[PDB]
Amino acid sequence: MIYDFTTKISRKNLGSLKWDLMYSQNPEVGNEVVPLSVADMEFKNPPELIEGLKKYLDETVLGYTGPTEEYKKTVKKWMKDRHQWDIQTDWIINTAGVVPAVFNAVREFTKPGDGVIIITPVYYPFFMAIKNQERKIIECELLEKDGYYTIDFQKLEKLSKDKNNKALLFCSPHNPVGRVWKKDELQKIKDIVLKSDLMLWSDEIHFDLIMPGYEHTVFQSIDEQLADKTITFTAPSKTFNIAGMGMSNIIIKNPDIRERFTKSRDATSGMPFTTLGYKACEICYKECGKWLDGCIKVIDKNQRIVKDFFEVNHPEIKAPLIEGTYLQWIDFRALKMDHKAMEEFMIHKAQIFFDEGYIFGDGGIGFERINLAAPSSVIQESLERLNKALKDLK
Amino acid sequence: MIYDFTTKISRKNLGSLKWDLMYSQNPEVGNEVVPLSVADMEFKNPPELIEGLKKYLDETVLGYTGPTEEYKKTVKKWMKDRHQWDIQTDWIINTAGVVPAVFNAVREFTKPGDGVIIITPVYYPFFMAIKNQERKIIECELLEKDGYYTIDFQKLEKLSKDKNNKALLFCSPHNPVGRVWKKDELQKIKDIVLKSDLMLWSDEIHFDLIMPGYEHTVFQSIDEQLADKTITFTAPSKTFNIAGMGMSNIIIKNPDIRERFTKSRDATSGMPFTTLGYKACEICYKECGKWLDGCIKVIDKNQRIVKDFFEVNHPEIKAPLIEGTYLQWIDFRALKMDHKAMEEFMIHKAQIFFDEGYIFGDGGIGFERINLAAPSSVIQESLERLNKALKDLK
Ligand SMILES: Cc1ncc(COP(=O)(O)O)c(C/N=C(\C=C/OCCN)C(=O)O)c1O
Ligand SMILES: Cc1ncc(COP(=O)(O)O)c(C/N=C(\C=C\OCCN)C(=O)O)c1O
Repeated sequence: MIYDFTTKISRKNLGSLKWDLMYSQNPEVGNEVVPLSVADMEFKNPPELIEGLKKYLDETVLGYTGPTEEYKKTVKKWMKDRHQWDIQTDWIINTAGVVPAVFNAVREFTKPGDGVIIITPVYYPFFMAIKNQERKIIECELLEKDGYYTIDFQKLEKLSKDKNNKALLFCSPHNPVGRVWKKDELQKIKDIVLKSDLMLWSDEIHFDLIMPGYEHTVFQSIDEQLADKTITFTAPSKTFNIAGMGMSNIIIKNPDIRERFTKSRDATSGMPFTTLGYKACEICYKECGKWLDGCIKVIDKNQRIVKDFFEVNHPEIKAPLIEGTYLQWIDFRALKMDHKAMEEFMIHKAQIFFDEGYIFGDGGIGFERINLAAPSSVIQESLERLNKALKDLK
Repeated sequence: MIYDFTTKISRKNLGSLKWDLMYSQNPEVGNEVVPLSVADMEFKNPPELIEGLKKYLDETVLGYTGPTEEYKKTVKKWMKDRHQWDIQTDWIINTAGVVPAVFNAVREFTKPGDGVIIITPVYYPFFMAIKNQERKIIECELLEKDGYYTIDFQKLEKLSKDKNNKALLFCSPHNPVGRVWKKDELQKIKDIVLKSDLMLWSDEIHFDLIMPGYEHTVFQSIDEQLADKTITFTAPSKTFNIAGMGMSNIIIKNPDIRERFTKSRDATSGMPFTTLGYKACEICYKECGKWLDGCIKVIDKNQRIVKDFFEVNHPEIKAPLIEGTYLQWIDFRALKMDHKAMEEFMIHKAQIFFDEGYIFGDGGIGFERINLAAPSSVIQESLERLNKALKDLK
C-alpha cells in the first residue's frame, strides 16, 4: 500500500493527551503549531491495521477477550524474525501497558524500603514506579562525554553490592538520550548482575525503532542465566503508534517469577480483556513491516534535519544523531537559561513543545527532547519558528 | 436500524473467555452447544456502535487518548435521562474495569487487617478484592425465603458497629440473585451507613439491565451526605455488551475521596488511554437506547421460558423471575446433589455451562446462574438438552 508520512495532521479537540497538554500550557498557541512532546506519532496508523480492525469488527463480538494461540505464535515469530530472539509463547503475559507492568514489578518483587536501580537521566515514570510505592530510587547516573552517554560501570558495580538493592530497572533503547546499547556494554552489565542478587527489568518498548547503522540486542537473549531472572517489557504501541489500543507483551521465562507477576497483576489491574488490543498487535506484526521501515526512514531524515538546523543557525546548540527511538536529545545548555525559564521561552516565545530535559532527571537539565515522528515539513516549520525566536532572544 | 437477537452465533477460537473456558472444562463439548456462564452477551453488538467505530477508525490516530468534554457531558446526560441522577463532569474518574476499580477502593481506603462488609452470596471478585489484599471479609448473609432475597438488617447494623469495618461493598442490582433493591431497603441501609463511619462502594454496573416491572435507584442519589462518602462504580460494558472495550466511569462526588482514588489508581493500573473505549461508550449512550430496550425484552422473555420449563418439566427445581441483570438464579437443591458432583453433571451430562452457584458463596451451593443474554432459540436448545439429562438422571 501507499504510505502517508507527509500529511500535516491535527489532533485538536480529539482527546489526544499531547495536544490537550499543549493548549493547556499555551491557550493562545497558534493553530498551525504541532506539539513535539509526548511519545506517539503525528502520522496516521498503518493502512493494513485500520482495514484489519474494521474487517474484524464485522466478525467478532466485543465481550471478554483473551489472547488466542495464533496471537501468541505471532508475537513469538516477530521476536525471532525481528530480534533473533527465541521465546516461548507461554512466556507471554499481557498488561494494558508497559508502565503498569513496571509498577506491578516493583510491587511484587520488592518491598517498602528496598532499593531499585535506574540509570539516569531517564523516562520519569521509572521514578514514580519506585518512589510512589515507598521504594528507594537508587540513581546510577549516565556518563555524558561530548553528548554521548555511556554507563558508569564502576558505580553500577558498587550499587549491586548493596543487598538492599533488589533490581536494575533498565531502559533499552534508552529514552531520552536515544542510546541503543552495544553487546559489549550489555555483557558487562550482565556479569555484574549475575554476580549480584539483582533481578533485571528491561523496558524494551522502543526496540523496533532503530536508526540505520545500528542494531538492538534484546538483553535477556545473550545469556540463559540472565534470562532466568529477567522480565522484559515489550509492546507494539510505540512501533506502530498504537499506545491507544492498550496491549503489551511482558516476556518472563522463569515460571515462578512469571506466576508471581501474574498474581500481582490480577490483584491490581487484572487481565486485559480488550478485544481489539490483541488483534491490533497481531495485524501489525503480520502486515505492517513495510510501513515501519518507511517510517524509520523518515525519522532518520528528521534527526539529520534537526542536527543540520542547529549547525547552520545556532551552532552553540547541539542536536546529535541518535541510535534508537524517534526522540532526539538536544543540548540547549549553551543558551544559559535555567530550565524553568527556558521552558517558558520555548512554550510562549517559540511555541515549540518539547519534553523539557529536566523532567527526566537533573542530568536532563538544559536539554530538550524533540519528537521526530512527524512529516519532515512539520519539523522544518517548527524549527523555523524556533529560529526566529532564538534570533529575537538575541 | 434492524436489531438481531435471533442469530445463533459462535465465539469459538476467537479468544472469548467464556467459550474458551467451556472447551477447557469439557473438551468433548458439542459443536452446537453455547455456554451460558460468564456475563457477556451472545448477541451481536449494536449496529450503530459498529458502524460508528469503523468510521472513527478512518478518521483518528490511535495514540495516547483521554476523555473529551463531549464525552463527559454524554455520561452526565445518560445518568440524568436514564437514572434521574444529577452528576457533575469532574465527578467522573475512568478506569479499565469495575473490578480493578473495586480492588483500588480496598487498597486506598483500608489497610491489612481492616474489614470490608459484603452482602453474600454475591459476585466472587468481591471476596477476592478483600482477602487477596490481607483485608478481612465481613459477610452479612442474605435472608432467603421461597427464593426471595432480602437483607439481614439486624446483622448489618450490628456489623457497622465494629469500627474495624471500614466500608460496605454493595452490588446493585445484586448479582447473582437478580435483586433490584427497593427504595425503602436502601433507606434502611443508608441510615446504618450514615450512623457509622462506613464508606459506601456501590457497584451498579448492572443498573441498565432492569427487568420489566422494576426501577433501579442509584444509591448515592437518595441522600447528599451519603454521596459525600460514596464511590459509585458504573460502566457501559454490561449494558451494550462491550466488556471488551474496557472503559469504566467511576463516579465520586467528594473531591478528597476522588483524589485519593485517582492517586491510588495511578500507582497500580494508571489512566486508561484506550481511544476506542471512550468512543464506544459515547456512541452507545447517544445512539443505542432503542437497542437496549429491545435487548431487555428478549432477556425478560427468556427468564420466563426458563421459569416455565422447570414448572412443566422438573417442578422440584425453581427458576423464579429476577428483577435485574440477565443472570437468573436457579435452585437445584431438591436434586440433592453436592455442588461438585452437580457441576460435573451439568458440564458433562447436560453439557449446559452455568456459573455454578457455589462460587458466589456457600449460600449459592445448590444453585446455578444462567445467562439469559442469548436468542430464545439457544435458550430452548439448552433447556431441552438439560431436560433429557435430568430424565436420564431420573
Ligand atoms: C457486580 C459485577 N461487577 C463487576 C463486573 C465486571 O466488571 P469489569 O471488571 O468488566 O468492568 C461484573 C460481571 N462479572 C462477570 C463477568 C466475568 O468475569 C470474568 C471474565 N473473564 C460474571 O460472569 O458475573 C459484575 O456482575
Ligand atoms: C521507556 C518507555 N517505557 C514505557 C513507555 C510508555 O508505555 P505505556 O505504559 O504506554 O505502555 C514509554 C513512552 N513514554 C512517553 C509518553 C507517554 O505519555 C503517557 C501519558 N500520555 C514519553 O513521551 O517518553 C517509554 O519511553
